[PDB]
This record gives sequence, C-alpha cells and structure tokens, in this order.
Amino acid sequence: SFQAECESFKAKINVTNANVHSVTYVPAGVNISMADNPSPITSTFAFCRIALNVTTSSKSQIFMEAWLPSNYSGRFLSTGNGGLGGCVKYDDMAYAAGYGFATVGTNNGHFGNNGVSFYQNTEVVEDFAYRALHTGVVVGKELTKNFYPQGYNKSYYLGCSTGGRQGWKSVQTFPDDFDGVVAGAPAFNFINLTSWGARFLTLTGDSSAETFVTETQWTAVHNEIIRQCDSLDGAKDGIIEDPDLCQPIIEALLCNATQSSTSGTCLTGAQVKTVNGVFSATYGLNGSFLYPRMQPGSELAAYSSYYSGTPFAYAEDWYRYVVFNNTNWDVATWTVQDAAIANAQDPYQISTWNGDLSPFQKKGGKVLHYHGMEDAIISSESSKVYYKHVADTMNLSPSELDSFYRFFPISGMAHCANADGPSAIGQGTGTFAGNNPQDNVLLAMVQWVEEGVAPDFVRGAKLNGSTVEYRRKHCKYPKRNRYVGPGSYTDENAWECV
Amino acid sequence: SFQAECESFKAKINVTNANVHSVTYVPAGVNISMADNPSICGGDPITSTFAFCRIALNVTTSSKSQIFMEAWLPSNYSGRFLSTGNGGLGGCVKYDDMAYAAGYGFATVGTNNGHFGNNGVSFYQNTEVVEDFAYRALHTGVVVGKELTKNFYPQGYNKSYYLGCSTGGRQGWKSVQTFPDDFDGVVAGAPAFNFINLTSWGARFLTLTGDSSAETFVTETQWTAVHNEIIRQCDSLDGAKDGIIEDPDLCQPIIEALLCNATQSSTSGTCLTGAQVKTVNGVFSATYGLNGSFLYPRMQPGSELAAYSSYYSGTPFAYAEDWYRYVVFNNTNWDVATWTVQDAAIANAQDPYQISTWNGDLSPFQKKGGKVLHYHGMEDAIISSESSKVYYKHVADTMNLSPSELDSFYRFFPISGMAHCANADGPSAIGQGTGTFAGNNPQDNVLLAMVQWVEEGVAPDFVRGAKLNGSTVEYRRKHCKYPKRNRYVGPGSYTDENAWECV
Ligand SMILES: *[C@@H]1O[C@H](CO)[C@@H](O)[C@H](O)[C@H]1NC(C)=O
Ligand SMILES: *[C@@H]1O[C@H](CO)[C@@H](O)[C@H](O)[C@H]1NC(C)=O
Ligand SMILES: *[C@@H]1O[C@H](CO)[C@@H](O)[C@H](O)[C@H]1NC(C)=O
Ligand SMILES: *[C@@H]1O[C@H](CO)[C@@H](O)[C@H](O)[C@H]1NC(C)=O
Ligand SMILES: *[C@@H]1O[C@H](CO)[C@@H](O)[C@H](O)[C@H]1NC(C)=O
Ligand SMILES: *[C@@H]1O[C@H](CO)[C@@H](O)[C@H](O)[C@H]1NC(C)=O
Ligand SMILES: *[C@@H]1O[C@H](CO)[C@@H](O)[C@H](O)[C@H]1NC(C)=O
Ligand SMILES: *[C@@H]1O[C@H](CO)[C@@H](O)[C@H](O)[C@H]1NC(C)=O
Ligand SMILES: [Ca+2]
Ligand SMILES: [Ca+2]
Repeated sequence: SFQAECESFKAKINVTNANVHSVTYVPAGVNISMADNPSPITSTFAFCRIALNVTTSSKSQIFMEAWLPSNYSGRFLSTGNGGLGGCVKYDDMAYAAGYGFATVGTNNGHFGNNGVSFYQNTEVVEDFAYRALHTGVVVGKELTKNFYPQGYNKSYYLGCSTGGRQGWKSVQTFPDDFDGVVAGAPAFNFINLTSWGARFLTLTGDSSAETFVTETQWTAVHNEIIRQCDSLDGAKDGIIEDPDLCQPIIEALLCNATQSSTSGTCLTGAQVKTVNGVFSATYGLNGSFLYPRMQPGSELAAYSSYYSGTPFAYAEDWYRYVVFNNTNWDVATWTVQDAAIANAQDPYQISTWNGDLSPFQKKGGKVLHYHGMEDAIISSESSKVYYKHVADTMNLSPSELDSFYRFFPISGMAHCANADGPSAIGQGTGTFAGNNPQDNVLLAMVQWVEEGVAPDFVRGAKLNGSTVEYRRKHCKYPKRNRYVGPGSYTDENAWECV
Repeated sequence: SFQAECESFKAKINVTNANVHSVTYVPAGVNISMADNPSICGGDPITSTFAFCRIALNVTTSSKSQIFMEAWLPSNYSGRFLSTGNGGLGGCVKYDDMAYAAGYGFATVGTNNGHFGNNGVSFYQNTEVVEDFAYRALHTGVVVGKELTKNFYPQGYNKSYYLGCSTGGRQGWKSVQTFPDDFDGVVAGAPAFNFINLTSWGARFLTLTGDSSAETFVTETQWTAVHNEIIRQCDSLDGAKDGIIEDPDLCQPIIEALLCNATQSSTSGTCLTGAQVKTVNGVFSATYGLNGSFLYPRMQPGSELAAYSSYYSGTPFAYAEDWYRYVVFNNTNWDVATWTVQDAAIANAQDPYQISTWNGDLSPFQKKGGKVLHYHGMEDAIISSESSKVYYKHVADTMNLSPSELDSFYRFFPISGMAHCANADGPSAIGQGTGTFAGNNPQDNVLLAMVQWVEEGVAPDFVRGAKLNGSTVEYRRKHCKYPKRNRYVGPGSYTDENAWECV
C-alpha cells in the first residue's frame, strides 16, 4: 500500500549531514499535525510526510518538510517564507500538495519571524538570503526521486512577500532550480525595502509628535485619496485600479478656520508634510534612488504596519543584528547614512535586484510575477520599477520579455491576501477562486510550462466569504486596465487593457 | 495739453541716483523707436495704439551696478501703476509687455534687470550686478516708477500691479515674498523660482543625454516617438482624446513600450535601446541631492517637442554654465558637463540674495491686502510645471492655510495646452500678454482679472483660455483653480467648455 511504503521509507532516506525526525503517513480528511510548527488544515488528500533537519554550515541548519502525495502528478514544488521567518508555510504546502505536487518547505534557517538568530551568525543570514531555500529544493528533489520510481519532470515555485523575493533569487541566481516560478509582492530590493520601513517612524514621530498623523486622520486621508483617484480608471467603484495615476493632493485636508485637527477630519501643515513624505520616493546619499513611494490606497492597513508611531520590527532587527551588531541601536535614529552602510554590506546579495535574467530565459524557465495595488507592507511600485529594470538591463521589449516573464499588477488586493476588490487570483488557499488556469496563477504556470499557453491576463474574483460577486481580468504589464462599458464595472468585459 | 506736459517734464524730474536720458511724447499709430534697445536684445518694431509720455533713464544701484529703465505714462491713464519684468538671464526690457499694459492705461515700467543681454557674463566678478538680477533692479524700477508717476499726474496712482512670466514670474514672486508693499496685484506665470535648483536641473540634462555621439543620447526623431507614445498612454486620462494631456500629474509613462523588437533597430529612430530608455526615465525623474534631499521635480511629460531644443540636444545649457562659472565657482573655464549634485549643494548654500525665491510664508503680503494670480502651462519645455505645484503646496503647508483659505489672496491655475509663457496646441490664450490675448472679458484676461480682484473684490474662480487659429477663437476652456482637476465628462464635445468639470 502507499501507506505501508510510506511508513517504512525512512530507512531508505540517504540525505547527507541531515537528521530525519519522522516519516509519517497522513490520510485524507485529517487535520494535519503541527507539533513541529513552533508556538489546522484539513487534508483533502493523502500523503507521505518527511520531516528533517539539514546542516548548512558549522553554525547553521534548516528544518524542512517534504509532502509526497499519493495522487502524484510528477511535478515538484517548493514553497517559501514570510517576513524575517523562520516559519514553514504549511498553508501553501497544503495548497500545492492538494494538486498532486511533491511539495517542500523550510524554516529558512531559524525558527521565528524575527532577526535575533542573525546576531553574530552570518551563516544563518546566508541561509535566509538564499541557501535555505535552495537546500530545500536540492534535498526535496533527492527525496522525491528516491520515493517515486518515475522521479519528477518539471519543478515549480510558489511564494509571496519574502517568498516573492525567494522566487526571484531563484530566477536570478539558481535558474536551474525551477521551471516555473510564481512570485508575489516580492521583498526584493531587500535592503532598501528594510530601510524604507525604518524611514516611516522618522517621518511620523511617535504619537505625541507634531508630525504624527492619527489613525482617524489616516482614514480621512484615505477617503480623500479615494475621492481624488477612484474614478481615474473610469469606474467609480471605490478601487484605485492603477495607483500610478494617483498623485494625491493632501493639502485638500488642511483645516479650515472653524475646524481643528483634533477632530480627526483635517490635518495641520506639518501633518500634511508627513503624509507627503509617505507618498514620496526615498533617496540616499549622492541623491541615488533608494525605494519608491508607498502607493496610494493602502492606508487603512498601513496604519498598522508603518504609521502608528512605533519601531518597525523587521528593520530594527536587521540593523541591530546584521548591519551594526548593536543590540541596543535605536531604529528611530535611522538616516540615509545608515542605509548606505547597509547597502554596501548587502549580505549574500539579498538585495535580489539582478535584472539580467538570461540564464533562466535560455533554460526555458517561466516566471509569473504579481503584486497587489493596496499593499500596505511592500509598495507595488517596487515591482514596476523591477520590471522596467529587467527590460532595460536585458534590452528586451515587453513583448520579448513575455516569452518567459510576465507581470500582473492586481487591483483590489492587499499584501499576499485579498483586499476589497477582485483580488482572489489563486496564489494560495486564501485567494482561491477556482481551478480554470485563468483564475488560478499556480495552474496557469503549469499550463505555460507544459502546454506553452501563456497568461495574457490574471483573472481575480471579489469574494464574499465563499461566493464570487464578480471577477476582473488583470492586465499584462505595461498595459493599463480601463473601464469603458457599456456594461457595469462588475462586467469583466466592460474593461479593456490598453 | 498732455503733449505739452510731457515736453516740460524732464526738467521737473529730480530722483536720487537717476540720470534721465530722454523724455519724449509718443503719439498713437507710430512704430515705437528702439534707440535704447541694444543689438543683443534685438535692437530695432511695435506699433503704438495709444499715446504716451516716454521716460528713459539709468538708476545707479551701487558703485559698480546700475539699471536702465523706462516709464510709459499714457495720456489715457487709468490711475494704475504696473511693472513688467524680464526673461532668462536678461537683461532686456520686455517692450511687448510694456505696450500690452500701457494700452490698458497703466503707467508702466520696465528695467533691463541690471545689465544688457540674456546671458550671465555681466555677473563676472560683480556681486552687485547679481544683486540687481536677484531682486534689486525690479524693486528699484517700482520705487522710481511710482515717483515718476506721482510727479507727472496730479492724481498720482491708486493700485499697483505686476505682470511677468518665466524669470518674470520669479520676479513677481520675489515681490510677493520680500517686497509685499510694492504691488497690490501680482500676475506671475511659469515662475523661475526655486532658481538655483532650476538652474542645476538644467545642467543635469546633458549629464543624462551625453553628446550626440553617446550611447545614452536620444535623437530628435526618437524624442518625437517618445512624445507620441506619451500622448498614446496619457491623452485620454483626462477623459478627452484631444491630443492634450490636461493634467500631466496623472501621466506616469512607461517608456519601455518603445524598446526595439527583434527585427527593429534604434537607428530607425522609432525605438530605443535600454540605455536610451534609462535616459528618458531620468528626464522624467525628480532630481535629489546630498543627504537625499529633494532638489527639483521631474520634467512633466508632454513637453518633448520643444524640450529637445531646450535641454535634450546634447549641448551645454548656457544659463547654467554662466551661473556656475560666474557665480558659483568664479572660474570662467568651469565645464558644465562635469555637473554633480555636490556642485548643486554648493550653489544652494550660496543662494545669493535669496534668489531661490522659495519663501512659503506670504503673511505680510496677505495682511496688506495683496492678491496674486499664478499660472503655469502644462506643456512647458523650459520650466517644469510641477515646480509651481510643489510651490503651491509649500505655501499651504508653511502657512498652515487650506486651499480655500489661500483663495482669499493667492490662486493658482495650471493651464492645459500651453507652452512656456506662450500658446501651444490647446486653450492656452489667457491674456497674459499680447501673444496670449483672446479678449477683454476678465475671465479671459488674467491682467484684467487681477484688476477686478484688487479693485472690486471679485476673485477668479477659473481662468478661461482660448485655442486660437490666428485671431479666430476655435474654442475655450475654463482652467480649474488648483487643486481641482479638469475632467472631460460630456455630453458635448471636448470643445464645449461645459462638457468639463473641476473636481
Ligand atoms: C533544526 O534546525 C533549527 C534551526 O533552523 C533548530 O532550531 C532546531 O533545533 C533543529 N531541530 C529540530 C527542529 O528538530
Ligand atoms: C474647507 O472648506 C471648503 C469650502 O467649503 C470645503 O470644500 C473643504 O472640504 C473644507 N475642508 C475640510 C478639511 O473640510
Ligand atoms: C539602494 O539605495 C542605495 C542608496 O543608499 C543605492 O545606492 C542603490 O542603488 C539602491 N538599490 C536599489 C536596487 O534601488
Ligand atoms: C533737486 O532735489 C534736491 C534735494 O531735494 C534739491 O536740493 C534741489 O533744490 C532740487 N532741484 C531743484 C531745481 O528744485
Ligand atoms: C545704463 O545702465 C546699463 C547697465 O544696466 C549700461 O550698460 C548703460 O551703459 C547705462 N547707460 C545707458 C544709456 O543705457
Ligand atoms: C573671483 O576671483 C578673483 C580672483 O581671480 C577674486 O579677486 C574675486 O574676489 C573673486 N570673486 C568675484 C570676483 O566675485
Ligand atoms: C513591438 O511588438 C509589439 C507586439 O507586436 C508591438 O505592440 C509594439 O508596439 C512593438 N514595439 C515597437 C517599438 O514597435
Ligand atoms: C535645492 O536643492 C538642495 C540640495 O543641496 C536642497 O537642500 C534644497 O531644499 C532644494 N530647494 C528647494 C526649494 O527644493
Ligand atoms: Ca475605480
Ligand atoms: Ca486629453
């Protein structure tokens, strides 16, 4: 039986410098156990579950899992990580393994979503920057070939945020790891992203500062952005389809004489200047471009991530434990000088900004990149600047890039999750809205790789719990989606990519 | 008789530091003579449509500086005083503007700004000539002009006005910011304020393009392809497919669209290399300096056809070379191609006589009842219109006044379809001079709108402009008061001004 062959496979495993913790059989219809997930998902499929550590240096190691389904498709898949973790993405493992992929995930070289394990340990950094992900691919392919007589044919990657960065690190630096890569909201330009995150507190101050903008004021700011910008795409639907067109004039919210900013409905000049800073690109020494602006429209959730007047953990950790080796360093004191030090350091090219994709192109790889337009954690503009960087570095036009690299801005989408629009594009269980390839980016990538049928658009649904209210076809960049009618803006065919 | 009064005036003038060259009566219907206009400013014509008394004089401003100025005192006098301004690094009296104003009956002045010619060489070794250019020539012309006007007319003058664009727009804003008592009403177009960083931004273009042989260089034909692609991407954002980018802020063009395909070569002029697209992206990028500080906004997309000549042609930019040679470095051999942000930091710290003109606190002018109407064309190839928008926002946030509060005394109107202080292809003729004249209704004539605002309290809620075919008005549009955006909504054609809404 599949089960019996699983439950005695441990003895066959031959991975070097590794410690196999368990080999278990997981039937369909159980909540998958999580005792190895540091301080539930119902399987709809059976699989063989291998958990192990792999040593990656004299001072570092990974934890990883491989999920080898009984209903195996002959395809291998790696998931990735989030933040500064540290945490296997079991949700995405289940998503992929449900489609019959031999699926792996690693902890990225440490446990927990924080940087403390980097302190005085450059090898744990090297794992975070590239090596943990690639190790999980190498070991996962070994396990998969050992378990299934037929081995695997094509290899895929699914990940968002840090996982988006990890997919792009694969494309740029390990072209042979994957045939098809689905990379969302990527944490590439990583050092400058991290700096940009630190910059927010320097602009806002703490909650007592004259520069601070309250949450109710951010809501007013949000509403005024919607007013100025919603209709630019042609549809008055509460959604900024393409924030590039939105260049908001926040001075519209300066208080009139009968109003006080304490009411939350208007802002002072100093407060407006904070908000303008949020909506401005960050430049460094010598006037070099560091990071784009926050795209307008992400305000509600961006209050939680960045604007609340408290230190941004990821940056605090990165600067304390990687940049400066100073556990007491006060992120509020961040400056562009600090950013220049961090950039010079760029450990293991975690920047992940190589624009020359030729090796991956020439080996026949395909990469589908997306980013949400309401992203409150990683500005979508970063992904558009990256696309331009690839085009200009390779000297390849968009229509030439389309042979191997297609990028889809998603309206109405948050950070690796739904927002309030047609965001459910099938990048994971949380964004699932069907199995037609046009509706599911994972299955679109299998179609592109195996049948040559390339995504011209990425269709997303606006869900109400489980019900599809409407869908929209998100355009292939650089085309812009515009509402033209004659039907309602809920009619996908009332939109055109131009 | 007026003519007799003119003929007896020279002997009556007695103004400190003034040497009066001539007082002449000029009838209507004659070419206005140009003996005192040097070759460098075009020498010798404008035909008068009004009679006036013409006073030409020099006024010493230091031991080693002086201005030339004129005052034109019309016989059909309205009781109003007006000063014109200058252009470029000049140096030349704007006689066209003087005739524009004097024909409305203003007692009108202009000065040469402290030297003759549109170039910076009179700055060589002479800070006093720089001071004249930065503020003091214009102000001296006002003080001396008011004295002459009071001396000549029994009734003196009542309100005082300013009309200027480009350098002249900076000059008007310098007045508002630093000489609030000079004018009651100021009409300031496409201003060369943020002057140091404007000049630096001009120097930056060659650093991006290289010369005509560089791999970074984008040819004129390529710039036309870029232009057409920008119109493709951006025309319809305002609602109207009319060939005009109504508000370039919405236009964030993706130049990568013009990367060559595999059968195409950039030598065609129709597509660009990666390096060439990077050049264009730099043109459409803001300039930042040391410590990552904002220096100057991007060039607004849409100005490409004329901006090839002004900036993109692979040749040093004269204004900036002269400014850095004679003012920043005091080295006549300095090579502008070597410009860096460190050079711009030096220049900014120097800021001679606050020529930057960036003061955002207009409280003194507000408190004395002054009004300022500011405009800028959206197709400006010389001074990016974004500079004016950044300035507006700077005033609001520095004064802590909302737009509706500022509306009591300071109103700003982006003008679509307009070039640098001139008509382009759209409804640009707003009455800021002879060259933009489209009638005398105050809503169509910004000079007369200002008279109405100061004297009757009726402020401009919009500035209407005309699209002219020779002297025929094809159509008009009401340009919105910033921050509102003009959007085309129908039901009429985009030529129907009622088919647009300010939002
Ligand atoms: C596996 O490696 C991790 C660091 O990645 C270490 O925390 C852990 O102790 C190791 N063993 C496990 C998870 O059983
Ligand atoms: C200020 O008043 C104007 C004119 O009534 C109004 O349009 C604007 O929204 C007001 N501003 C605030 C912040 O409410
Ligand atoms: C990161 O910012 C630095 C300035 O500190 C700059 O040198 C570098 O180009 C930036 N990198 C990217 C990829 O934006
Ligand atoms: C010219 O003005 C000076 C100073 O006020 C005065 O001394 C002189 O008498 C005046 N000349 C005549 C002819 O009035
Ligand atoms: C007036 O001053 C100018 C300098 O601004 C000088 O060049 C000229 O010689 C002086 N005299 C005349 C008649 O223009
Ligand atoms: C310019 O340099 C000269 C020496 O060549 C010096 O005497 C002068 O003070 C400097 N500055 C000027 C002329 O504004
Ligand atoms: C390159 O080919 C594409 C697809 O045919 C076309 O749309 C695009 O305009 C072409 N690019 C150039 C510069 O002509
Ligand atoms: C001019 O650029 C400099 C860079 O040294 C900056 O300090 C200054 O703020 C800029 N001024 C304006 C008005 O943008
Ligand atoms: Ca919308
Ligand atoms: Ca238009």
